[PDB]
Amino acid sequence: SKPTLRRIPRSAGDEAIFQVLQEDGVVVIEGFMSADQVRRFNGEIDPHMKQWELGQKSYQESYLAGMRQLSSLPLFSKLFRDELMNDELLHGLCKRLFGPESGDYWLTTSSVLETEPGYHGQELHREHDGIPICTTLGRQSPESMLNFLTALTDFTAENGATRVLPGSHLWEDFSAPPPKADTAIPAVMNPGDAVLFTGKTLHGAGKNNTTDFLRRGFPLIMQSCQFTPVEASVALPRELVETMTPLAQKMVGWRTVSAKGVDIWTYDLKDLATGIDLKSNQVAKKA
Amino acid sequence: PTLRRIPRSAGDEAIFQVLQEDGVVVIEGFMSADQVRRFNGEIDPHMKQWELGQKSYQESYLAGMRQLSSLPLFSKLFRDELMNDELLHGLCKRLFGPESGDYWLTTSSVLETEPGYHGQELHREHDGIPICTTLGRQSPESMLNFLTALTDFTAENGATRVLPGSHLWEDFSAPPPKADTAIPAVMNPGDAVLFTGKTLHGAGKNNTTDFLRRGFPLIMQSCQFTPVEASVALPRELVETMTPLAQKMVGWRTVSAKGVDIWTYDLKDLATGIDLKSN
Ligand SMILES: O=C(O)CCC(=O)C(=O)O
Ligand SMILES: O=C(O)CCC(=O)C(=O)O
Ligand SMILES: O=C(O)CCC(=O)C(=O)O
Ligand SMILES: [Fe+2]
Ligand SMILES: [Fe+2]
Ligand SMILES: [Zn+2]
Ligand SMILES: [Zn+2]
Ligand SMILES: [Zn+2]
Ligand SMILES: [Zn+2]
Repeated sequence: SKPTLRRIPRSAGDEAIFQVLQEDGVVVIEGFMSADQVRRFNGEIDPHMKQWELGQKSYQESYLAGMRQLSSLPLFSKLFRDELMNDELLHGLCKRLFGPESGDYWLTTSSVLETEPGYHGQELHREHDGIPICTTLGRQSPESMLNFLTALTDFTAENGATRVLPGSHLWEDFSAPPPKADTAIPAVMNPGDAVLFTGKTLHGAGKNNTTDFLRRGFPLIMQSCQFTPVEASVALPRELVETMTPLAQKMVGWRTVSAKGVDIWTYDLKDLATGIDLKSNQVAKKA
Repeated sequence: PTLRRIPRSAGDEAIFQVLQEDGVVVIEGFMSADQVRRFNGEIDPHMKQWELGQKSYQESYLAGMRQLSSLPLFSKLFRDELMNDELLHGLCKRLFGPESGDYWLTTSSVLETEPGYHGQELHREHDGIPICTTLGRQSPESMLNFLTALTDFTAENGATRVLPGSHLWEDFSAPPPKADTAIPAVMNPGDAVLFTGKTLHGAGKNNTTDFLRRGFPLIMQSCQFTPVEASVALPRELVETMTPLAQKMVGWRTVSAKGVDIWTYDLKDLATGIDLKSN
C-alpha cells in the first residue's frame, strides 16, 4: 500500500500526535521547536562540531561514517538540559509509547548530524536494531525507541531530508532487506519542525545533492528504561547534573527508573538520588 | 530431579554443560576459604536491615533480609579478585556471547537471613526485566547468578532452594510450586550455587534458633539490559583503582551489544573520551 507522510502541528497535542504515530509509525510535528529555540540551540552547538573518527569497528560507525556529528549534548547545551529534557509534549508521547510495556523511559542518544554537499545518504534501517533482542523479535518487539528528529536548517528532498516509509512499523518481516532509500518519502520541513518515528519504522538520512548547503538535523532518541543507553551518564560531571530539574536528571541517567514496577539504576537497591544526596535546580550566584 | 555438583577445577565447559541441561549447578570451591574470610572481614561493618517504604519489585522479595548492595563501593576483594575471575568470565562469555555479546554486573549483594526468616516464594531472576517476563521460556539468556555461601548452607538454615530443569518448562507464567518442594543447595563456605535467570529458585526458610545464614548473590547480565545498580554511584577515584576488565563490569567502559557499541562518550569509546585511568 503506497502510503503518505502526515503532518500535524505541535499545538494538536500528544493524543492526536500519538494516534498518527500508531497508525503510520512516523509523523511530522510542525513547530516542535520554535525559530528562537533553533537559533539559540545552533548558537550553543556551533563551536563543538567535528567529523566522525573512523577505526571504531561498531554498528555506530556503519551508519555514521561521512557525517559531521556531536553527541552527549547534555554536556554542551543548556537549552537541551533545561528546555528539551522538560518538554511536556516529548514526555506525553514517551509516556504513551513506553508506559504499557516498559513503564519509565530515558535518553539513549542525541546528536547534531550535519551532512555536507555530496553526502551519499544512509541505507534505510530501523533504529531498534541497535538492541539485539529487538532485532530478534522484529515486528513482535516491544516499543524501545522514539526519535524526535528536528530540522535545524531547511530540510528538502534535494538537500538530504530524512527519508521514511510510513507503515513499515507493521510489516510482517523486519529481517527482509529494505527497499532503496529513493523509494522512501523525504520529511520536507522548516527549521524547528521535527520528524517523529519509532524504532520500528524504516528511515535514513537522504542524499545531499546540493553544491553549497549544509543540512543540519537533530536526532533525539528516547528509550525504554530496561535498555542500556547508547550514551553513558558517567560522562556528566555531578556539578552540571545538579543544575537540572529532577525530571531532566532522570532522562540523562542520574535517577532511579521503574521498569514495570522494578526499580533499576539504584544505590544499594534503594533510590539513587537519596543515596548519593543528589541536589537539583542549582543556580550559581554572582556573589 | 537432582541438583548436580562440579568442582571449580573442572573448568567452564564442564560447568556450562550442566547449566544448559539443568539450569543450575553447584560450583565446589568457587571462592577459597581464605577469600571468604577476607571478604567477610571487609563486609561485616556495613550491613543493615532493608528499609521499607520503597514500593518496588526489589522490596517484594527483599523485605525481612539484611542486605548490602553496590559492593564495589565496600570491597577491594570484589573490585580486584571477583570482577577479574577467569571462571566467572568464561561462563559469562558462553552464556551471553551468542545472543548478546558483552555482559556486565547488574547487582550483587550480601544477604543475611536471621533465625525465623520465613523464606522467599520461588521466582525466576529474569522477571526483573519486562521483555523477559513477556517472552518466558522463549527469552534469550539475560542473567547469570553466582550465589556464594559465606557461611555453611544447610537445609535447615535457609540454603537457597532450586528446581533443576525449570529453565525448560513450557509455561513460565504458571504459578510456581511451594518452596519446600525445591532442593536446597547444601554447601560449605566458598561453594556457590550457579543458576540462570530462567531457573526457579528462592532463599529458604531459616528454621534454626541461632544461625545467621550469609549468602552472596552476584548477578551478571547481558549488556543490552540496564543494570539494577547504578554505576554513577561509584566515585571516579575508586573506579581508577580497578583493572580495565573490572571497570567494564561495574559500568564505566563501553560494551558491545552484538557489534553495537553502547555506553559511549560521543558515540565513541567511553574510557578514551573521559581519559579514564586504571590500576
Ligand atoms: O498484505 C498483507 O496483509 C501482508 C502480507 C504479507 O506481506 C505477508 O505476510 O507475507
Ligand atoms: O540524520 C538523519 O537524517 C537520520 C539519522 C539516522 O537515522 C541514524 O543515524 O540512525
Ligand atoms: O539469597 C538467596 O538465597 C536467594 C536470593 C534471591 O533469589 C533473590 O533475592 O533474587
Ligand atoms: Fe536511523
Ligand atoms: Fe532470586
Ligand atoms: Zn492531551
Ligand atoms: Zn505472512
Ligand atoms: Zn513546516
Ligand atoms: Zn576450558
